[PDB]
Amino acid sequence: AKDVKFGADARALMLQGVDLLADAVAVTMGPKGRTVIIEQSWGSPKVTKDGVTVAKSIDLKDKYKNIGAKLIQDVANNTNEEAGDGTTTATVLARSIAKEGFEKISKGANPVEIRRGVMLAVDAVIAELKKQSKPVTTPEEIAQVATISANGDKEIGNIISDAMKKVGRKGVITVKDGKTLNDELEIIEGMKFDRGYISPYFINTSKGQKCEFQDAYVLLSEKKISSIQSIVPALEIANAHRKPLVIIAEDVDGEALSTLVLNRLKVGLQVVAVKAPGFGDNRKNQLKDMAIATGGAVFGEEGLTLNLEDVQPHDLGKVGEVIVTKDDAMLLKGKGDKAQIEKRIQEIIEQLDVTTSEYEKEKLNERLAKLSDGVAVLKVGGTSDVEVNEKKDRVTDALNATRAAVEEGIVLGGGCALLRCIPALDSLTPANEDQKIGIEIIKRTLKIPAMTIAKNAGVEGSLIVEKIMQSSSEVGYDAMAGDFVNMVEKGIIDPTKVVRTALLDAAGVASLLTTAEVVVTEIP
Amino acid sequence: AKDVKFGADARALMLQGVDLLADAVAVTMGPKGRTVIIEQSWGSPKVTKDGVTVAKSIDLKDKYKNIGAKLIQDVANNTNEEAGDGTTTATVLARSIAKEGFEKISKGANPVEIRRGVMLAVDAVIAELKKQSKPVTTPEEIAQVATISANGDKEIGNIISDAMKKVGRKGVITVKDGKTLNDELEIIEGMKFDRGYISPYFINTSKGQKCEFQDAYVLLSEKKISSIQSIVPALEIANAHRKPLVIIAEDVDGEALSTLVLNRLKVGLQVVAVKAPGFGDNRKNQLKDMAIATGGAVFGEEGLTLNLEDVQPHDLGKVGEVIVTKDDAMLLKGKGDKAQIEKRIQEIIEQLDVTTSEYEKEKLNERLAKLSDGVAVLKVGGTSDVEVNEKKDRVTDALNATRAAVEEGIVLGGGCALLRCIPALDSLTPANEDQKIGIEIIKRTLKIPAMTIAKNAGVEGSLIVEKIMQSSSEVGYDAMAGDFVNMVEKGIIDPTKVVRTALLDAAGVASLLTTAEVVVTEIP
Amino acid sequence: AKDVKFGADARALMLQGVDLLADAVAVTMGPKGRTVIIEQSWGSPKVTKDGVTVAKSIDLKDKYKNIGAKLIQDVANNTNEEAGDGTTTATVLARSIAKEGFEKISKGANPVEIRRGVMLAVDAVIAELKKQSKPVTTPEEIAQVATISANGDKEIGNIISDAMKKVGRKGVITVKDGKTLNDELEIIEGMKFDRGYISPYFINTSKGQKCEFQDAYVLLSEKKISSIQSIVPALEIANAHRKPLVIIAEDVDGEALSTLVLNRLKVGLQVVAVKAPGFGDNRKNQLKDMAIATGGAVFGEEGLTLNLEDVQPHDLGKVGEVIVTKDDAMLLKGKGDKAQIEKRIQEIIEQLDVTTSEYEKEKLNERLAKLSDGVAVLKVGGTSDVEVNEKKDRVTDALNATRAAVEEGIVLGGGCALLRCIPALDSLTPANEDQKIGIEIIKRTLKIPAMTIAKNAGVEGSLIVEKIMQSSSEVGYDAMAGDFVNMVEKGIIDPTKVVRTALLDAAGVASLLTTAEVVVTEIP
Repeated sequence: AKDVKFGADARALMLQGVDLLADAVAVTMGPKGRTVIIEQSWGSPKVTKDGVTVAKSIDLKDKYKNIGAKLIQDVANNTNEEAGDGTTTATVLARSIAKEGFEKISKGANPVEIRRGVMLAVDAVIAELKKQSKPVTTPEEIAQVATISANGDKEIGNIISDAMKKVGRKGVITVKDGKTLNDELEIIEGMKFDRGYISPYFINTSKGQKCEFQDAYVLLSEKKISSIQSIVPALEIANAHRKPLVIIAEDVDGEALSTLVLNRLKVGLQVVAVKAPGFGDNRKNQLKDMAIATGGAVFGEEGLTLNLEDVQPHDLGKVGEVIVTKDDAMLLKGKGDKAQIEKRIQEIIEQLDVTTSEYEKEKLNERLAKLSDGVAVLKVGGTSDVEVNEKKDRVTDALNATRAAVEEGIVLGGGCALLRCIPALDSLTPANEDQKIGIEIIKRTLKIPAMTIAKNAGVEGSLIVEKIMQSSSEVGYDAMAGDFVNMVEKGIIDPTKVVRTALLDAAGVASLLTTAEVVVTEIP
Repeated sequence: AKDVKFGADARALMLQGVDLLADAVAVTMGPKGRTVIIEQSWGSPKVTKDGVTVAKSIDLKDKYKNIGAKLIQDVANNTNEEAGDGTTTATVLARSIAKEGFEKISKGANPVEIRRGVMLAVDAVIAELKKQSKPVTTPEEIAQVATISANGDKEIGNIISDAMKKVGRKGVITVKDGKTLNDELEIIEGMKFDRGYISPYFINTSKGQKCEFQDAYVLLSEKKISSIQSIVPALEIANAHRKPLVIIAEDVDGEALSTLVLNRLKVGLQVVAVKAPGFGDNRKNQLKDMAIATGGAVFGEEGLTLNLEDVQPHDLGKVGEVIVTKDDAMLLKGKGDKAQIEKRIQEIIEQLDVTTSEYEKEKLNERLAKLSDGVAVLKVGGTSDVEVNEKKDRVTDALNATRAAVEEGIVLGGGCALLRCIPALDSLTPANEDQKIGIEIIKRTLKIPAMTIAKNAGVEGSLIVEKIMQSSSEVGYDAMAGDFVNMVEKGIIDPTKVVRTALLDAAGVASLLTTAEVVVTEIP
Repeated sequence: AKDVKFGADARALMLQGVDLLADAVAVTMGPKGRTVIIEQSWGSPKVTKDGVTVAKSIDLKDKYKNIGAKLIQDVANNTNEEAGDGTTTATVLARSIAKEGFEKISKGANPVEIRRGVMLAVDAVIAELKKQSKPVTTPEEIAQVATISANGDKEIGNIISDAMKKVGRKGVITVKDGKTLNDELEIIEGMKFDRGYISPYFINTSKGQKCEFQDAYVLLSEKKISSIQSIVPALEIANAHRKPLVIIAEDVDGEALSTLVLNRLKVGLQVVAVKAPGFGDNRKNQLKDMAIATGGAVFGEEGLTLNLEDVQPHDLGKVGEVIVTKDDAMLLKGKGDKAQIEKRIQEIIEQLDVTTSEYEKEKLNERLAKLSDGVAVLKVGGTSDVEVNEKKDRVTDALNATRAAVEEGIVLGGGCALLRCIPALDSLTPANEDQKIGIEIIKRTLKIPAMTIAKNAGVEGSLIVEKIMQSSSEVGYDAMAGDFVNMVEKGIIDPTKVVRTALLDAAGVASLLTTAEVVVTEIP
């Protein structure tokens, strides 16, 4: 069956669901957040203080309150960019916008004009943030930001800055467990292509739901899986030789997905299937470049007429470690970078020298970097594995924060980045009264992050937000210290990218919640 | 589904659960505790008077009262250090702290400042205990403490003191069943590595959930299990030869865990898998030392390129008895201590003579002790097995208490160790009023252990705790005698380690119960 | 789940359960007891007048009333010593003590002091009984007691006395079915070792849950079962030859228990596994003596290096009949008492002649008796099997009563043995008022046995117990006759051992019921 609710009733039930979820995730705001205890099916309760886990583990009995809580949890789950606290701010802002918009709609207003006003002013506050963003360009600035994001550690900051300097800013830096007493940095010959899992069941490591094979071959074909019969002979090589296979192809269809998943689930396979690197003639060029660097040969459609049905291990590319995420992939070491990598780099340089268009030239530059630059492996050391594992987690978080900072900038932390945009953007001209109402809604919501951090660190946040407003453009409120200390000098900063993405996602989900007119639920 | 409670409601339900569990375990306090009858599924009821079993066997229907009772039972279960009455004191202190903190929070106070005050004063009382600890250094003192901890027996005390003197203080002493009319002490060539079970289903002995094999080989490899195919050929040697195998490797992954557990559960295997001794280059050095002492050869990654896939019984190390706990492991006898142990001890001595760093030097000293010192086997005799078994249990308890005393010290027993710290630590300066409230909470809780022992031995404990406060620093209250007898002279002492650990664990769990703001429960 | 009750509530529910069970068993007191009809699943109701069956067949719906009724039934079941009416008296005394102690605790008193007073005076009444016990030493006295215990029969008394005289007092006397018109006594060469079943499923005879094999070999090994593979080849001999095997070893582990039980349950095995005779070097010496007498050879660990894995029927000891109880075992006839029994008896005599210690000397004497003395088989005859079976039961009961009398003594019957101890033990000095209360409780309970027999034989027992108190030390109350006849002269006597054991067990179980403070029950 299907129960259909209309307008105000559906909007109220969804708002109640998001209210519950947003409160449960609001308790995790600020550097002084309070823990939340979530039960586990087997074992002791899990004590967490991060909004992502809360949002993922908050279920609702009602199907409308649940349609709202998953509508807020969907945004929390789409944050697979390892963003730092970009799911708590988004959820709190979304709940505030949705609640106030619904309240004002109930008092009489056009749900579409409200959304127009909200989006105008969200765009005006994303321009203000881009204006206020302080760039992070020099190695000294990069080191300072890395130290700030590494919980104050100086070794972590120095080792992140050195890795970035040596392998290029926004370069391919990967943290790995090390067997030494102290951290060390090394550079090896590999490349990361932007294509991850095809199904979530390929994971081979609990940590980060990642999939790793220390030494294995890769199957490069430019034709997507069309029949299961294609896969069967290839896996026979993986069984015959000790080194398993890694499948990188144009695409994978449902039949291949089911076959691989079912075979892995019981027999215990160690082979993965991932989509090819990019699209267009450039997708084929990069696939051939990967085969050339790895010593392989494309087994898809070609004039040479080489097929993957007939297994030929004379040309099976061995890469060593191969780490593939739900969104990324990496071939760390290259076999054949002795004969096939010099010729191909020279060929790419020659094609660049005959550049005809910017787009093709840019893709050629990308290929050249992919092939020549390699990747920097960051080894973290310690006295014991548990200490090493904790340090690895910390350095990975610091690296992600530093990369986010390097891509855009660093704005005042503690929720003041948004709070500083209120007074500067009173110049907007809403078209109708309802657009002005939406602008007012957004103006009021920008305070909520700072209000929540202070309600989680201090006793009252209204006075704190008033003081921050009346203070100088560089003064905020250090929740840890409890004093209005210079925000940027004291090293309380958040990447511009995180705040921008959180603000945009909250606006989008709140627009969905405020515009939705009909909800179709399955009766239980 | 998931029902989410917030703040006071969740805190009250968890407090009720811990109240129930803490009462049931409070009835077991003092040397005059009262028995508690717990039903059994099959057979007669079990009559026990120890807090550990009570805590393990106390289940709650409510899921919030249960989230609190398992939160208190989790601390009781993490006591796998054979601690004596370090689970009853911890539970009672935790319940007192949680109840009073919740009551004062309800009257209005900041849950975080209360925790800060509690932790400041718990740290001040752990410093006071370390100050008041009387060392246990000389063999005469060790013998006196052993006699006190052996229920007053002098033979047990003498045999424990002799074993400690002969095999080094905090040395490797293991009690075993003996086939003689009286106790005897012998020293043999073995070593205990600090790595126990990988899953709880490897147990082979009901007593202490331990796993023993009188004579078996050990499989030493420096590469953790990567495929099940590795295990299969190794077990074939165990089947072919009468002596089974013992697997000590870098680590064991889920696939190997499942394979071994399922094969053992039905076929009746007698092989164990345990993690390697330590981490770093030292982990490999100690693994090679174990192989050299046992006559084996490391089958993990090496330049020699020796693998465990090809079974080679010419180099299978036979150890004799092998006893592995959930947290420990022991290779009691060594085959090849005739040719491979002299060379290796000389090599370790030479490397020590060329010591470059303290950490490496300390690890070299540890290896030297492991190899040369051996272990002392303590045999307990008696007229019949049941008498021998009871004496073995008693001597094991006395040995554990003596080792705890030798590691730190011996403070007044009967709950007066903590009670003596109240008057001496009124000098703390809490930062806010709430921190003073927390200090007062801790000041009041320190009495509760002595109050409970007297409520379990006498009629009222308030007057007893007042008298102990007003009496001299050496006078307490002997619950057995019912007179304020000199505590230390009358042999009522508790290890400093036990009181310290109980006090720290109670503070931690009470902090969890007082800070927890949200509880996520699965609806039934 | 687990529902936990505390103090008075749990004590009241358990007291109600024991009240029900103790009434149902109280109706079976005295020689004039009244029958109780208990339903059977299939067939006609069973009409019984013995407390043991009542107690075993009394189940309670409540889980607390049941925790008390099984707490009283546990003592009734632990009476596997074939004690005569030592389960009815124990139950009635336990109920009286528990009820009065609980009532006085409710009025305000320390449950521990009450127990101390109860135990002091129970010890004072066990000393008084040992003082009043009249010895049974001469053959005439033994015959008189046997006639009294055989329901007055003189043939039974004479045949029991003759067997005891010929095979030594407390000697190995076993009653067996005979194929003659009248009873006959014979002496054969066998020995009974004090080790019975390892699991209750080895029973092969409904009567007395005993297990018998008329002619079978015995497997003697000094190493307990370590693997199932050990058992398999041994049973193959039992299958090949018509005579089955009997397994006597150091011990049997769970795997062997399960294997043997499951194989027996379906295939219909006729082999038993029993623990070895005693412990220590004496356990091995007696096992070797058994092998030498039976013609066997120990197959456990030895310098000869003889194992039981290789079946060798040249040295399989044949014993003839082999009767093993849950607590006892017997090898009635010996093959090889022609060559291996003279040498071994001479060896034991020589070792005795070189006696060095009393304990070793006593064990040598025990071995000498075991080997030389043999056992006396008591054959009971009759016209038909049913008559023979009834006479066998009667003579077995008389023999057990006579042995109990010979071990300690014979005190006045009809419940006056305890009743005579009240006036003589008013001299105790309880330490506190509560200890005096406990002494009063015990003083009042000692009447309850005589009070119950008279309430089961006469109309009122208060006047009867008053008259017995005011009468002479030899006068009691014959319930059958209904006259205050000389108790000892009229042949109304009970063994001192039975009264002592009943009094001790009742005190212990009542102490458990009065001290228990917490009860943990599984919710249904």
